[PDB]
Amino acid sequence: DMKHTVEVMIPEAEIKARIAELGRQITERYKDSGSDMVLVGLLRGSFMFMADLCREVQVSHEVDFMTASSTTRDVKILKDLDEDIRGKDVLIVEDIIDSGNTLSKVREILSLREPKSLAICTLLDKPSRREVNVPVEFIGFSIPDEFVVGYGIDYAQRYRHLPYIGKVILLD
Amino acid sequence: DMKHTVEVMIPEAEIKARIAELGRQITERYKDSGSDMVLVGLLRGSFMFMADLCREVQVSHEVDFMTASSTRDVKILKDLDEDIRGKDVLIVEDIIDSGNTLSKVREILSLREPKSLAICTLLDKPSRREVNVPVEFIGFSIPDEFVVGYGIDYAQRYRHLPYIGKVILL
Amino acid sequence: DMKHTVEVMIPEAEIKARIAELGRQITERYKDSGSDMVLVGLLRGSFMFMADLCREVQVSHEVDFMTASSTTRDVKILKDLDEDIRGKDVLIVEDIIDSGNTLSKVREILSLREPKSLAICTLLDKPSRREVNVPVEFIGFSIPDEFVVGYGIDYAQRYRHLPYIGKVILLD
Amino acid sequence: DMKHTVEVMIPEAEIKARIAELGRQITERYKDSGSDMVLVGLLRGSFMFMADLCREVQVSHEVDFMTASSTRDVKILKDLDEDIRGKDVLIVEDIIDSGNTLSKVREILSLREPKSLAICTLLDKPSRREVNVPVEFIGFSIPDEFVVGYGIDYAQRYRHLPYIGKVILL
Ligand SMILES: O=c1[nH]cnc2c1ncn2CCN(CCO/C=C/P(=O)(O)O)CCP(=O)(O)O
Ligand SMILES: O=c1[nH]cnc2c1ncn2CCN(CCO/C=C/P(=O)(O)O)CCP(=O)(O)O
Ligand SMILES: O=c1[nH]cnc2c1ncn2CCN(CCO/C=C/P(=O)(O)O)CCP(=O)(O)O
Ligand SMILES: O=c1[nH]cnc2c1ncn2CCN(CCO/C=C/P(=O)(O)O)CCP(=O)(O)O
Ligand SMILES: [Mg+2]
Ligand SMILES: [Mg+2]
Ligand SMILES: [Mg+2]
Ligand SMILES: [Mg+2]
Repeated sequence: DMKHTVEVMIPEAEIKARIAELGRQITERYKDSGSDMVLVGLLRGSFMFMADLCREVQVSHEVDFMTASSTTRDVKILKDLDEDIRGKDVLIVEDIIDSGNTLSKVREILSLREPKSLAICTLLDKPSRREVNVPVEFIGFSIPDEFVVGYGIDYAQRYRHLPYIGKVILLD
Repeated sequence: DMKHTVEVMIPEAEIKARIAELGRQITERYKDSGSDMVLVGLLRGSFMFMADLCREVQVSHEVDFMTASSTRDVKILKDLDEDIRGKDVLIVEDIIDSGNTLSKVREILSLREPKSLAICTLLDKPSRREVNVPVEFIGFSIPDEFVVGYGIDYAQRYRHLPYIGKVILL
Repeated sequence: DMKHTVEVMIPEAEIKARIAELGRQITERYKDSGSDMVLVGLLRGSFMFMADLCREVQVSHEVDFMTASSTTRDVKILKDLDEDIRGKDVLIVEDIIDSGNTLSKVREILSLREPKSLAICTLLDKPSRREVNVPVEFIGFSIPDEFVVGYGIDYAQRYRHLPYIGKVILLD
Repeated sequence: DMKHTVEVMIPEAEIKARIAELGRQITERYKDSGSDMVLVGLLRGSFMFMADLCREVQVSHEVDFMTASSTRDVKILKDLDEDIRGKDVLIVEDIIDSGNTLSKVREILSLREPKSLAICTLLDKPSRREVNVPVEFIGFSIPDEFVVGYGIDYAQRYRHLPYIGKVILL
């Protein structure tokens, strides 16, 4: 609840072009696999990324969602997957990777269900804040240490509906 | 699951154009409210529709989701993350049909006393209606066809199609 | 996290005797009903009350649980019922009624599913704190305006395992 | 559901006496820990066992529950309310059997890095074992009988029985 403004960091056209490329890369890697494929989105902030990405993934797959959230608290599952992922190619879809804490644990949890393969695709990556070494196979943008909003990403539950990635700039 | 094929019914160009008009309507309806706004999507089928629609709504709003049980009781597998009391709420569904689940969800959310409560569905099947629930914003009125795509699935398939396709049985 | 002590308000034997009586009353009211019966416990604090009460209810019924919780926030469902309650005699089982806010909303939610009948059984009632008129058909004890612990009821996640109802007394 | 009847296998007197001994064992094991303790019950079948057991544990602990999906994937319908990192955790189940669900639940909880992780089951069926999961505290070892009562159900019936009964088919 602080006075601020929003400046564009990644224009709408830039995102669409990038996701189009991500789609080609993901398609190329999973096109020859004989197993089923699942895209797992991490609610709440990844609904928009998922919607645009899966339309660019030219491979027959399923779409599922799970909801997790963390002083230093445990990563708990508020909403689990609807479908089973055992023996399937699973691609986790996240909006942004900050410290890597949450996504590290989520990958550990899903790995217990023994999928055929397990990979991560995040739209934004903020490497300056990384605290845990987590392998990310697909990254849309590596971004500076700014607090970003838009495209499903929020600031105090605000600005999710923005078609672009903006950065919050404080005043005073 | 049966031997089948899928052909285009509503191209993504026509879906995009229709959602643009929906966004203008919603914006017109809620611009001068003053109260906080929130779009509530019913997972899973409404995630893609939500992503495109909320980008066409030129009004400051929040985005939330809930997952309902899908006769049997409508139970909540995942509730909303935020409150809706005193807010303008627009329920976002992929397809209204029998009216059952959407009628129960509206009743549940009404108990939390929001300022207003409306429903926006991408597809509507007027014929299959069993409960007369009011829908304010409808994308397409379709006959009783087996449709997939744009979040709508058939045995967990075709959710990721950018278009609304019709399933042809063989 | 304040220095305190715990004094007995309702001894273990007093509770057991009271629940035994509650069991007789509940049995008498639902023994002649031709429909199925469900006892719905509100997690987390009502697990112990439920366990002792249902053993005193001499009527063939089911046991289910749901988890709800509320400035002035909405009552949300964190865990819903496993089974359907439509056309069934439903008895809500709660540990304690303070303001009545939560239980008022929960009763409204369950009523939407159109059960044959809907009633509330709480172990403790604190009438001095009531803010909403909610009908409670069965009450174990009406208690003074004390902060109670034990028998599933906690203070900072502590003292749930106490076989008696105690009251927290602050020091200094 | 079939035509049947239920007779007593383990009277509530013997259940109570056994849980008293379990409480002494658990108390002995965890008295000098110093770290926070928490009993985790697997709903629904373990609520009655939890209520009687935790009252017999003379060590300051917390009480939590989780609900797991019950081959198919073990999914979490309801997670724990509190954290278990650095704490002594005792999973409380009504009956260990094939070992499947309890093995997965233990793996999931282990990721949260608790100080210790043990399992306490009221009933054990050694014969039906498919996954060798270590159980530290066992109430009764029983043969492969169809048992109900004390939280254990048969088509959502007999959960409220104070005793362990055997189902006799007709
Ligand atoms: O710049 C930011 N803007 C908004 N949120 C930010 C930002 N950086 C981290 N976060 C929080 C992201 N968190 C959680 C954000 O995802 C959930 C979004 P919401 O459900 O709307 O609160 C994950 C970071 P990590 O994987 O390192 O644990
Ligand atoms: O033609 C169809 N194709 C695919 N699905 C169809 C069709 N008609 C109804 N449905 C499903 C209708 N359902 C869809 C519910 O949407 C939930 C999305 P999901 O979580 O993937 O099952 C609701 C019927 P009502 O709201 O009237 O109670
Ligand atoms: O004396 C008390 N000791 C502990 N808790 C107390 C007490 N009074 C109210 N509460 C809180 C009870 N609340 C919630 C307690 O139930 C849930 C227990 P937990 O899940 O362990 O936090 C309900 C009161 P109302 O129906 O008026 O909304
Ligand atoms: O003889 C039996 N009577 C009734 N139930 C029985 C019996 N054997 C196993 N079960 C069920 C075993 N289940 C019980 C799981 O408990 C969950 C309680 P609920 O939520 O009521 O289904 C687990 C088997 P495992 O842990 O080895 O994977
Ligand atoms: Mg995220
Ligand atoms: Mg739908
Ligand atoms: Mg309560
Ligand atoms: Mg069990």
